[PDB]
Amino acid sequence: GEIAKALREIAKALRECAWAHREIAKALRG
Amino acid sequence: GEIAKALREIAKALRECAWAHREIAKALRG
Amino acid sequence: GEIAKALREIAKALRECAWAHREIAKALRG
Amino acid sequence: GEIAKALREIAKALRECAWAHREIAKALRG
Amino acid sequence: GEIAKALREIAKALRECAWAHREIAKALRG
Amino acid sequence: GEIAKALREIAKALRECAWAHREIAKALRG
Amino acid sequence: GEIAKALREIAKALRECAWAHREIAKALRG
Repeated sequence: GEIAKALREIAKALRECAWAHREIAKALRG
Repeated sequence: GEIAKALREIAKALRECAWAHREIAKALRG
Repeated sequence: GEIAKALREIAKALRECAWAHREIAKALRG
Repeated sequence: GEIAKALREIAKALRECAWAHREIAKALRG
Repeated sequence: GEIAKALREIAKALRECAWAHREIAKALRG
Repeated sequence: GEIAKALREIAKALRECAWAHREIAKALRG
Repeated sequence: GEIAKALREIAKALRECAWAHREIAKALRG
């Protein structure tokens, strides 16, 4: 369904956010 | 549908958020 | 519909968040 | 409806988050 | 309804996030 | 219901995020 | 259901976000 697909799109964007936050943690280390 | 379209706009905004967090990581590295 | 409108409000608020995160990146570089 | 009202509460909370992120940007500038 | 109640929990959690982001701004100023 | 339970898991995850942001505010203080 | 499954993906992505924010707090402390 279109609604399920859009919700999966939201999840994908949030996994993208998480990746970026992990990069921030690494940047602060260095 | 209007609900699906709005959910897709939520995902798009979160992709913007992810892009900015990646820029934050870059600013911290540099 | 009221549900669709509310979901669009959520998306707009997240677009505000993204703008603010971009400002944080700009502040860190500057 | 209760669902629409709850979704608007989510948007309002996210607008609060954006406000705080804007404050973080200003704090970093100074 | 259970769905509305859960959405309200989501909004409340985001209000917690906003409070914490405000504390982050305050810590940066101080 | 499965949908309500999933929404409550989203809320719980966001409360975890808030806890982490509170730790960030503390870390900046120290 | 597909909608419930997608909402659970959203929750899991937020749990990834929370882990990363904790790592950010740890990096700032150290």
